[PDB]
Order: sequence, then C-alpha cells, then structure tokens
Amino acid sequence: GSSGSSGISTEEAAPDGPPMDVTLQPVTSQSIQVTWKAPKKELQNGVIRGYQIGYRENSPGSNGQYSIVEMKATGDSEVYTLDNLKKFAQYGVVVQAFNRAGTGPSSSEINATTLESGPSSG
Repeated sequence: GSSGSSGISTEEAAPDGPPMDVTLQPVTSQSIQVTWKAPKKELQNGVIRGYQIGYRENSPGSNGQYSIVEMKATGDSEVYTLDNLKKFAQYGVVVQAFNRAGTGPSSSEINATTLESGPSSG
C-alpha cells in the first residue's frame, strides 16, 4: 500500500484483449527483448497494474511450464528483457495485461530464435 488510484474509475475490470505491438527481439545470446503496447483503449478497462510475460523453450526437454514474470506498467508502452535463455534456439513467449480487477487473454504466440553469437559493441 503505497500509491492508490484515481482516474474516473471506482473499480477496474480485467482486460478483454491482449497487448499490442507484441513481438520478440534477440539482443543477446541467452536473452530476448519483448516489446508491446497498451492493449487497446476501450479494452484497457481501466489503468493497468502490470502484465505477464510467459516464455518457454520451443524444444522438448524444457521445463515446459511457461515461465511467468510479474512486472509493472511503466506507461503506455512496456518491455521486458527475458534472460536465461538458450543459444540460437527457438522460443515462444506470450504477453498479457493483468490488473487488480483480474487478468486477460494472451497474445498471439510469437517467436524469435536467439542470436547465434554473443553481443558486441558495434
């Protein structure tokens, strides 16, 4: 209990739609960048407390269960660098907006095969 909520809304509601601009982007070798935008405006169903980024290997032998990661909505646009990944391997993650009112549906499962090498300045 630190910050309340005031914005013509005495009660929020779970999102009835996934986030937009949902896409992956390999920045390193064992990590990927997930960027997305606010889920619609009318669907937003009130401000958002945060979203869930579930990612899991795209191969057999992986834990399986989509590793969920709780975060906060910095603003309209949000991003999350999913680290602890494999090397040059396909990975599928989803993004969903979750508020105090509840959680919403996920976004079209995307993918992004991590780079085939480590990072390099330039």
